[PDB]
Amino acid sequence: EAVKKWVNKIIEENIIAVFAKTECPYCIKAISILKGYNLNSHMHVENIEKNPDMANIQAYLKELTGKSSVPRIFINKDVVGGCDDLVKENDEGKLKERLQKLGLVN
Ligand SMILES: [Cs+]
Ligand SMILES: [Cs+]
Ligand SMILES: [Cs+]
Ligand SMILES: [Cs+]
Ligand SMILES: [Cs+]
Ligand SMILES: [Cs+]
Ligand SMILES: [Cs+]
Repeated sequence: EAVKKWVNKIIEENIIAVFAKTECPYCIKAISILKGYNLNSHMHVENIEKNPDMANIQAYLKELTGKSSVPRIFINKDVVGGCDDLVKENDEGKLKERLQKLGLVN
């Protein structure tokens, strides 16, 4: 219960929520893509490796998204997925549409 409530708070209190780990190139790439949209004011990055309950967190993220791997990316509580998913959305215009509907980009 405690771990799920903690993850839920991160997802629900930040429009852009990224679960990451230490020295994680696709985490770094995904976060940098998001910051390139000037999203930092509404972003939260949680390093779940530096956490005693990493496995519980990962299992819950898999229950929510289908994968336990990081990065795990949510936008307004909707599942984006990993960095490859973000790259697909970015390249195909979906990421910008998402952010426009939230008022985060013009
Ligand atoms: Cs920037
Ligand atoms: Cs951009
Ligand atoms: Cs931030
Ligand atoms: Cs532990
Ligand atoms: Cs939503
Ligand atoms: Cs783009
Ligand atoms: Cs706005």
